[PDB]
Amino acid sequence: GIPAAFRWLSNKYPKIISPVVEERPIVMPDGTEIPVDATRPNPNGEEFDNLYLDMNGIVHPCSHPEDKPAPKDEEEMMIEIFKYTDRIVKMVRPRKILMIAVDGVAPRAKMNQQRSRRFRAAQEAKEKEEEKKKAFDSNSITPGTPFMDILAASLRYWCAYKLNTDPAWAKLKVIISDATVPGEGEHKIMEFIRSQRSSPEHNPNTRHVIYGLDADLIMLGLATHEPHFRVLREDVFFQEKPFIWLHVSILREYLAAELEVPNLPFRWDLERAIDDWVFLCFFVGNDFLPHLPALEIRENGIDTLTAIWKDNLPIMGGYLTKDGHVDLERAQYILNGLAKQEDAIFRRRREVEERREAVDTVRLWEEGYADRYYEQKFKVDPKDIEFRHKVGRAYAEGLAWVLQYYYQGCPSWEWFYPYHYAPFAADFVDLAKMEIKFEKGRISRPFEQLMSVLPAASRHAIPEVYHDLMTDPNSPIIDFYPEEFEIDLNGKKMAWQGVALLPFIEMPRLLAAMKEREHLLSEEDRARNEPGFDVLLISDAHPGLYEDITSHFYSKKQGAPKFKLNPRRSDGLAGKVEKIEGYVPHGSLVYPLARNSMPDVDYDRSITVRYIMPSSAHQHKSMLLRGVKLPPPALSRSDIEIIRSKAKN
Ligand SMILES: [Mg+2]
Ligand SMILES: [Mg+2]
Repeated sequence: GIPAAFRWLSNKYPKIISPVVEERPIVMPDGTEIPVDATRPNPNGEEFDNLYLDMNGIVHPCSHPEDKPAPKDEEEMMIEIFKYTDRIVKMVRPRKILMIAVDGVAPRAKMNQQRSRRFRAAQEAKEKEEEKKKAFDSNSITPGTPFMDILAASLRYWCAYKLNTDPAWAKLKVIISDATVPGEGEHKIMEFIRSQRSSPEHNPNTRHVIYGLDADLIMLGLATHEPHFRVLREDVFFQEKPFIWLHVSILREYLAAELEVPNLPFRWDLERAIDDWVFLCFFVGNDFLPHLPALEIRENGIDTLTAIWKDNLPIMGGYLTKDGHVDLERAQYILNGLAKQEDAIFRRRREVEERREAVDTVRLWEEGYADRYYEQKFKVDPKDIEFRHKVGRAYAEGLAWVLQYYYQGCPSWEWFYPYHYAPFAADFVDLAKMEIKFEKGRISRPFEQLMSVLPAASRHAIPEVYHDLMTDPNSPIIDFYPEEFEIDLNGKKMAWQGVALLPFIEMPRLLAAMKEREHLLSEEDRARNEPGFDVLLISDAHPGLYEDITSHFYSKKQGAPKFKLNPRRSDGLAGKVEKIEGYVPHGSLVYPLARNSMPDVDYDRSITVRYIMPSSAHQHKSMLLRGVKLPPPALSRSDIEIIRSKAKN
């Protein structure tokens, strides 16, 4: 999540946005809506092969809508989720692949972010009920909760149902990675794209679409280096219910003109430049690192960085980034160049705030702000300078972590930046002497992840055997679950902005307390605490791939219960599939919810198998694959010269 990053990019680079042409259903005089024929050519001018759904962006608006009355129970929420997701698929009309990615158990660095936004939701709910002196807890949208089990069963039904009914899903391969499969929803998509890209049969001109509002999807869309890539998102700025595209192909054109440097001692490569730009944007903040005090998106902090990056690029000897790895020796140039401007940036910020008028105790525009900053925000010794360097090394370690996470997959499931504030650029010293080594670490179980991201007010979603650890004042880990906590606005104006001063979980303590109680879990709960897997769903009308899996798995002359996919028989899908035990195909598709508001299908035309992404030793390369054909340029010489003339300022 990068707040204000979208409002910034769309203002600076306007041509990356275009409206989504959505065909609407015809409504009968009797009221019956006639569904949209999604087999007809896509009215957006192009045909999209793959559509990836960051699914939690659909679950949140349909469960706690801010604009309409909230649904009456979970079943009506699933119905809205069906209607919303169907509307999206009727818009994109994917022709080959459709991935449903629900947030699974995430790395420790993301869990601390999830812990923050979930602790705040509990306090907002308490403060909005004390002002009124059981609703749906938004924190149920968390991996491993009872709510996610309802959602998993509902998406399995709805996909099989659409494979049966909608004639535009015949050749469509549906991949469902539910909340029992570890991995952040954005990065389960990102890892699937990397796996297909490394396939020898892969189409270099695949048209990708990813859905979600998380600004991380823009960065990841750039990190794939698949040119034919769009981001589908709701027109959040609709004040004066539609959707908009964000053309990563066009954003690449804007970054081409924004970053091009004449006369370099080394070869200029737009692909390697985009990587450095993505790396540079980590400094303005995201889910894993705080923004540096000098860098704010609303202050053109990205422009400050790209300026310093262009000034140092000839003398660096090369780029900052190569395929997800950082040359910290070169990154030293960037931070040295920002430290020289920190003093002046804070002053320019105060001069703006003084003209906006015509309490702050740090006073970044006054001499000695660094001693006040660590004294009041980090709440440490201002005289301890080595501590400041440590925070710098911690932040630099985090930059290397996020870059590998985005480009090659999570390098450490246990690492996390252990401070609530960022250091100054002046505090990054001797970065060339760092030797960063990441251990993959231990992935959390669903219940452990729950205890790591939920507050005590949401313990309903947690097995009762653990509740005493969150509420008993004599609990050995009660210091992890405060009922009240301070939120530092840090100069910002709104309450959703700012830092939540929550203690960081010492994970060995939490795991030790949960192990002492695990033998009391029910047999159904022990099974819920185990990792699931991805599944592929196709219809019996999918050419080749359906005939293949019925032969290997469900014929009379069955062979191995797992075989690799040939991308010529499947519609370009690479990887292995495994037979699901206890599953007989073509039975009766039964609607899982109680009120039977969706039909049972007596003969299920769909078939479900376990899907296994390909895993190659060849890393994800930041390059244009052989055989790619770039889209015709969207920017004009007028466009380019405007971006260049402004970039010189
Ligand atoms: Mg994210
Ligand atoms: Mg997410």
